[PDB]
Formats: sequence, structure tokens, C-alpha cells
Amino acid sequence: MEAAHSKSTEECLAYFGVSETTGLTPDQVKRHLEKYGHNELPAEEGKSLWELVIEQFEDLLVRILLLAACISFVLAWFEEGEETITAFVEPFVILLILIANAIVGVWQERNAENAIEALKEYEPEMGKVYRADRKSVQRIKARDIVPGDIVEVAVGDKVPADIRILSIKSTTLRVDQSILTGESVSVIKHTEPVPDPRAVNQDKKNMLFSGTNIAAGKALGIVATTGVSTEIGKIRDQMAATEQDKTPLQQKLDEFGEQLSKVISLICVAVWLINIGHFNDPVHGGSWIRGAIYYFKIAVALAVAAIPEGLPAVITTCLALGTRRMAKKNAIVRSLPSVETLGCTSVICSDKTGTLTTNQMSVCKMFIIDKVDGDFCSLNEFSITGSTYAPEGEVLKNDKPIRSGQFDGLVELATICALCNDSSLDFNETKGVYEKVGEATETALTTLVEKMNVFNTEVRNLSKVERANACNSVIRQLMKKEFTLEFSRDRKSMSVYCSPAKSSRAAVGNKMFVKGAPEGVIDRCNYVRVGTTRVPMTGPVKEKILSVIKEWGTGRDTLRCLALATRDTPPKREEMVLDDSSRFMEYETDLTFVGVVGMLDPPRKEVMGSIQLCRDAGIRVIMITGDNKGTAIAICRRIGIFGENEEVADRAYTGREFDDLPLAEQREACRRACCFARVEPSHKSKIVEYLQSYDEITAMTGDGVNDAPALKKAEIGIAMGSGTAVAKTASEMVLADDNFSTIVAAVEEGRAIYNNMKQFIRYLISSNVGEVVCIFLTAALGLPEALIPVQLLWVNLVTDGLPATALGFNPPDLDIMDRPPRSPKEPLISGWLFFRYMAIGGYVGAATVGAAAWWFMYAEDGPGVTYHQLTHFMQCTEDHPHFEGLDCEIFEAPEPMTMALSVLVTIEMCNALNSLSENQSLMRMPPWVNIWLLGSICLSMSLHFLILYVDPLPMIFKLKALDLTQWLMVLKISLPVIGLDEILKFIARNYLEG
Ligand SMILES: C/C=C(/C)C(=O)O[C@@H]1C[C@H]2C(=C1C)[C@@H]1OC(=O)[C@@](C)(O)[C@@]1(O)[C@@H](OC(=O)CCCCCCCCCCC)C[C@]2(C)OC(C)=O
Ligand SMILES: [K+]
Ligand SMILES: [Mg+2]
Repeated sequence: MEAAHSKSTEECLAYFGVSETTGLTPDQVKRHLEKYGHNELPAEEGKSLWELVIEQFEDLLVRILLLAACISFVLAWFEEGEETITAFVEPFVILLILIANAIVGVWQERNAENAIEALKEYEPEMGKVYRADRKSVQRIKARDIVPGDIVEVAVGDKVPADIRILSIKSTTLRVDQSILTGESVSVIKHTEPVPDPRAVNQDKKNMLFSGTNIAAGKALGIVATTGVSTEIGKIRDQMAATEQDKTPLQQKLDEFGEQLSKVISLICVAVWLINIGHFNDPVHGGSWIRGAIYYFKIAVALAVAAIPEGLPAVITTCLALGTRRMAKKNAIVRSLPSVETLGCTSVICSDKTGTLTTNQMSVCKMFIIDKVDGDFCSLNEFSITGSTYAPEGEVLKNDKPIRSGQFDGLVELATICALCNDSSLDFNETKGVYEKVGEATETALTTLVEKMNVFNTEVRNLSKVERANACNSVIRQLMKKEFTLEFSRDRKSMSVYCSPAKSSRAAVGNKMFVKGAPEGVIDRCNYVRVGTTRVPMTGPVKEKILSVIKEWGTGRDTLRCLALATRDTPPKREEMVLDDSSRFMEYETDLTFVGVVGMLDPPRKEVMGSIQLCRDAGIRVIMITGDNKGTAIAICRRIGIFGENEEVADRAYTGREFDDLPLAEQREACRRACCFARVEPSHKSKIVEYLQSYDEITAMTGDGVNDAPALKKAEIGIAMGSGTAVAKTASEMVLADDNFSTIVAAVEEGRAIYNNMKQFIRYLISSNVGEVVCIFLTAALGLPEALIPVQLLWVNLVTDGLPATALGFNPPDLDIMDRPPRSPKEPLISGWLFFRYMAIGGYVGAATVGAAAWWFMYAEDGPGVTYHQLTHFMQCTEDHPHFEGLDCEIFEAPEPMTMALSVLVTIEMCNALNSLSENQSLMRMPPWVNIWLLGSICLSMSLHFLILYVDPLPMIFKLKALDLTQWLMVLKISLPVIGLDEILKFIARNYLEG
């Protein structure tokens, strides 16, 4: 039963048909349980090693390798008895690759954490009900509570379900709904129904939300909803229904796999055609078994050559580094793949209070009425100093200090500020600072009181531990606070019924002290206190009052104002029902205005600039605040969301206005809006959807469990470090200092990261392109494998990885934050850059094949078969008399392979230098720009020699050191690459719209 809040205590007992005195019966219990199910959120997502591990082998690339590893394994164990036992080091390495990346995927995910799982931390294990099967209370398991049965809760207890309160046993019930609603201060509950059927949780004063805590009291109530139908359950459902897309890069990876898959097979078709003559050859002899082995060994090589096996390692090590780098700047990024999406954010929705402002209130101006006479009128504005809650400052009229006592209007303004106030101050030795006790806007008022001690009471003769609440406790012993009418958004105010202490003063006694939003409070005033006297509130004086409030809340001050009043002759105590906030506005009427106080929540230093950066970066910044409209705008101008004189009519909306619109304009408002005031949880999710309907990468801030649905729906959920853990676990990033600027600093790094990341990716991908061209030639000619999978792997993993990771530390462009947000759909390689790698690839594929074919033909160390189709090498033993008057093992020589392998290795180091910049020539951007790059190249080259000399290595890599004259052959073949590209870059920079 929803809406329980708008129903009466009786109607709820009626609906379920249960007795507040007996509690459901067992027949009612088991029946309700088969209709409402158990009181608990659904289980977890069932994924097992079998299932988990599978995916790790779902990726097309991985699939392709797994296959190749097999063909390899088969051949590897299907040749000579011991011609080279190392026949197995090929399939084994591939497997280790796949195996290792899987062990990564698994360990990776296992250390993840579900935001929905985090919700269960708010489910109590036990609960307390009164059922017919016993007169005394039973402490059962929460999971077994049902809609309708009578529940009992008290201090310390965590609410087990959404409960409609029946009767409060204590004198007051206080609940900590921080997580849901938000208000961190314990809020007061009642029993009377809330009219509005569509009331927001914050106003369901007669409800207990499952998951919240009883800060103070004991109550009895009936369970309205259970499990998934509770406020928090409704939230779990939204998060479960949320589906996150794949990072643009992750999409590009799948798309790239789908292609690489096609090209490969197309090459096979082509290759098969190139050697179609085999179908016009002898009907006997040859070797269908040897030619086959050949085409299969080409398959496996082709595959190893087409996939960037070192990329996974390079990409993660790059992100891991950035991550740590951002943490140093207070941006904790959980989910490495997010660093990217982060960088492309186009819109940022930020909560104001804790992140755009400091949330450290302080009163700057006061004002009481000085004189009313006819239509003449004169106020007594003031100004106050001190931005800290610290009791140190001065009050001033026209910048000139003053002793507040000389004014009676201030004597009262202060008393009201000290009595109608649930908060306070406290000094600590730990940090020697004065800390806010209750709430921020109230803890500021107690502070104001100290700074204007109306009575001049001595205090410099007091420490700081007592200086805290000194001038306040005086006013506290001057009146006796009978009771307080707590704040409610309907009347936008709160009051307190005090009664004079002793007879010493006993001045008319029983006074009512109210403080609230001006509009409301001033309307309920029929009088105005001028110092010590009273006069009837009149139109003139009213205008003069509202005006100053508008200038303080709209003007460049952007101050939040609080009207302060007193009800001189309040109703008789007996005639008041202190337990139905519905009658409180009635009690707070026929008031006399005593003064207003305007306080300020200061923007943070770094925020002003940060807002500017977003402008230059093409990132839209949307403020989400509580402050009423008009004032919200003021705040936006003050921080730069709006220009002091910039129009804002259509760029600012209130939760109401927005709801009042049709899906049509609701969506339109979102593309141009920049300020949302008096919002609501429902809105944050709606606002994201719209922003998304414009393919905008939006980041959203939040911190309570009520923000999690939206935090998880945005492209980047940003949680506050001081926020709940649920908020955190549902966001991709956490602000250690809750500072907005931290966000911008993070988006920047993101853009940086992607830029280098984008280079080394192009680099590795390009090398694969060439490696493949090589393999395509070696086989389209019918010549000996110039390159082996084992070597290719070593290169794609080790020799090329080092330079690739180095490219991760490439200097960041200085204009990063001056260009708009990168389009997610922008391809890593297309247009001219494509053609370049197309060509470069074509080059290394030739250099490598030719390099090895050179040591065969034109070599001084090996028998050069000159220009005689050395390809038919397949037929030597059988035809040792037709063009073969020499050995036949020369075709499996190590020299020709180390020849082609070394041209690759060096062409790669050259390419790793052509990758320091997409278009800038090496003369303009020299290799030394990135020390790491050069240094890594030495480790690569030497590591190359490591496998040419050290025993095990060469033997198993099919490599044998080459002399100082062959090496020069390498340099002559490879080095030119730097030139080929320099030319292509020149074409891009000059003869090309770039
Ligand atoms: C690979 C070997 C051979 C023999 C081959 O044939 O590669 C072809 C050629 C083509 C592509 C292939 C499939 C790609 O297919 C695509 O769909 C595109 C449009 O990606 C693609 O066209 C380009 O690659 C790219 O843009 C960058 C793709 C980057 C993919 C990985 C992104 C990062 C993944 C991160 C995961 C966390 C250009 C590319 C290669 O040609 C040239 C000259 O670069
Ligand atoms: K998200
Ligand atoms: Mg919140």
C-alpha cells in the first residue's frame, strides 16, 4: 500500500484490516507474504568462473588467437621427431598470452563492486513486530516483515520497511534520513496525514523510510510497503534498469575486430587465388601434405601479425599511471576505461552547496527598522565581518564599527537568532578551529550573536573553549524555551514559544520567536518593532523591506535572507496542539517584524577560473541548487555561468516550471538551460536523459542514495568524497575534496591521456598493418617465411611495447582546453592518415621480405640463388638437379630471418619517432622532446641483441647474430622510413586542408 502517507492512521488499519493492538494474525501473515513476497531486495547477478572466464574468450581477436594457437599446437606437434623440439614454444606462448589476459579479466572484475550490492548495507537483519501469536513484541528477521503488520522502532534502530507511523510513544521522534531525503540533521515525525498524494519524501512527515535511522525516540507503526516497493527499493529498480554503453574506445575495438576478421579471410581468398596455378600442375607427386602445412603456418603467422598483442598491457599501464596521477589531484577514478569518457564530457551538472560553494555560512548584513512615520520610513542596515564560524568580527553602520547594545532593535534580532535556533558552536584543540555543531545556516546565526553581544558582557577574560557559546548562553538564561515549532516547507519557517525566567523581568512573558523565508514571514506580520516600540505594518514600510531583501538576494551580494519576527501576544499555551505541523502556520501569525539577516555561502576560489576553462573547452556547466530561482541566477552570474547582464529567461528553470512543461519543451529546456533551482531526484535522471537525447557526454554529481539512480545513468557519475558509499560505488569518479574544480582538472587529464593513448595505439596498429603486408607477400610469392610468430609476438609485446608506453608520456598540447569536446564517433584512423599507414605498412612489408630475400639472393654470406625463383624452394630434394646444385637447408637459415626481423625492429623504432606527433615534422618536434621514448628505444634495441646472443633465445627464436656489414644493410632499408613519412607529413601540413 503506497500513498499510506496521505491516508489517516485509521484508513491504513482499515485497508489492511489489522488491529493496532493485536497485530496481524498468522493467517494474515502467511497470506500477505504470498502476495507481497519477502521484505528484501533481489539477490545478485549470477556469474561464475565458467561464465566469467568464457567472456574472456568471447572477443573476436581472442577467438582468432585461440584458433591460431591450436593450428600452431597441431603443426608444432606434427613434424620431425626432434628436428627442433622447440616446435612447442610457439603454441605455448600464444596460450600463455590468452591465459594471462584471462587471469587479468577475472582478477580485474572480482575486485569490482556492485552499487546495488552496496544497497544491502541498509537492510537491517532483525525487526520488531506485534502479531497475534503473542501479546509481547517479537524480534523477527526483517526479511519476514510484511505489509500491514504492526511494527515498533526506537533509538538506534535501523528502519526495516516503509512504515506509516501510528502513535509516537516517546515525546518526540527524530529520524536520520540523510541517505534518502538528504537533510543530515535528524528530522521530526508526526502522526497526522499528509494531504498531497504526490508528496516528495522530504514532506512525508508521517513516514519512516526503510534504511533510515531513529535518531531519537520510540514509535509504533504499520508497514506500508515492503522489499522492492519501498523508497529505497524503487531506487534499486531504477539502477537495475540502467544500462551503460561501451566507452567509445571499447566500441571502436569491437568494430576493429569485426573488420580485422573480414580482411584476414579476404587475404586468404586472395592468397589462394594468387597460387591458383597449383590446380594446373601434375595430377601426382609434389606433396599435398607439405604445401598444406605451409598454408597453415602462414595462417597462424598472419593472425599473430594482425593483432596488437601488446596493446592491452600498454593501455592499462598508461591508465593505471594516469589514475594515480589524478588521485594526487583529488580525483579518484574507479574504472580505468572511464578516463576516456571523462575526457569527452560536454556537459557538467554540479550540485552547488558543497562543491561550487564552501558551505560555510556567515552573516554579512542585518537590518532593523529605525523609524516609521506617515509614508516616511528609515531602516538601519548593518554589515558584519568574519567569514569563519569563529566568534571574531565587528558590526558596522557605513563601515564604521558599532556597539550593538545602543540599539534595542538589535538586542531582539540577536535574541531571536539565539533562541529560535537548534544549532550551536564548539571549539576543538585537535585543530584549534571553531566547528559548526548543528546546521550551517543556523550555526552561522549563533556565530552572529557572539559578534554583536547585545549586552556588552565581558569575554576577552575567557578562553576559546568557552568563547564559543558565551553571548549565546546569556540570552538562553534570559528566556525559558518552552517548546519549538520545527521548520516545514509549507510555511517556510520555524518558531519557538519561550517564557521569561523568574520575575526579575517577567515582561509580559510568553513570547513567540519566528525565523523563516521573508515572503512568508513578512506576510504574517501586522506590526513592526521600531527599537522598543511597535507600530502597525503598512504598505510603505512593507515595500521598503521587500526591496532591500531583493537587492541582497539578487544583487551582486547573492545573500540568502532570513526574516526574523516575534509574536508579542501568542495564543494561550493550552490552546495549541504542538503535534500537527499543519496548525503551526496558524500559531505563527499576527507577528511583528523585528529585522532580517542576509548570509552568504562563498563560492570557492578555484571555481571562478574553472568555470572559464569549460567555456574555452566547449563544456556546458549546469548548476543544480536549492536556493530559490532569482537568487540561483545571481549565484550563476557571480561564478560565471551567466554574464552579469546576460539574458537568462530561458536558461534557468525551477523544479516546478520544468514539470509544468510538456515532454516537448522539457527536452528543449535542457539543451539551453544552465541553472536548475528547487530541483528533485526525479529531475536529475530526467535531465540526463534529455542531455543524452542530444548525444552529449554528461557528468552528474550526487552523494546520497537518492542520487545513485542518476549518478549511474550519467556518462560519468561524480560522487562526493564526503558522500555515502552507495553514491560512490555507483559513480566512475570520486571528488576527494568535493571541489568542482577537481572535476575540471580531471576532464583535462582525460583529454591529455587520450591524446598520447591515441598515438601509441596508431603506432602499434600501424606496425601490425606492415607485419601483415610482409606475411601477405612471403606467401603471395611462395617464398620462405621471413618472419616467425614467435618473433612477431616478442616484438608486438616487448620491443614495441616499451616505445608505445613511452608515447604515453608525450608532452600535452598547450591548446588542450581551447578546443571543443572530442566527438566519440571520431575514428582513430581514416582519411589521409589511413593512406599513410596504408603506404608505410606497404613499406615495411617490402623492406622485411626483401631484406630476407636479399640474404638469399645477393648475399655474400649465403648462397645467392640470384634472380632464380627462389620460391620454388619447396622442391629441392626431389629436384636437386634442376637449378639446385647445393644444400637444401639454406631455406631454413637463421640469417635471412634475423635480417627481416632486424629491419622490422629498426623500422619500428623509427616509426616510434614518427609518432611523437601526427603532423609535426621531426625537425619541429625532435625526439628528445620525450626522453622516455629515446631511453626506451635503447632498452628495446639492446633487448633485441639479448635475443641474438644469449644462448637459449636465438636458438629458439631461429636467430643468429649478424655481422657489422649486414647490420648496415638493415639501416639502409629501415632508416628511409623516417623520410617516407616526413614527406607524407609535409603533404598533410602543406598541400592539404590541414
Ligand atoms: C590490422 C591489420 C590489418 C592487416 C588490417 O587490415 O587492418 C585493417 C585496415 C584498417 C582497419 C582494419 C581492421 C580498421 O577497421 C576499422 O573498423 C577501422 C576504422 O578501425 C580501421 O579501418 C582503421 O583502424 C583504426 O581506425 C584504428 C582501430 C583501433 C582499434 C583499437 C582501439 C582501442 C581499443 C581499446 C580497448 C580498451 C584503419 C586500418 C587499421 O587501416 C590502417 C591503415 O590503419
Ligand atoms: K555512470
Ligand atoms: Mg543529496
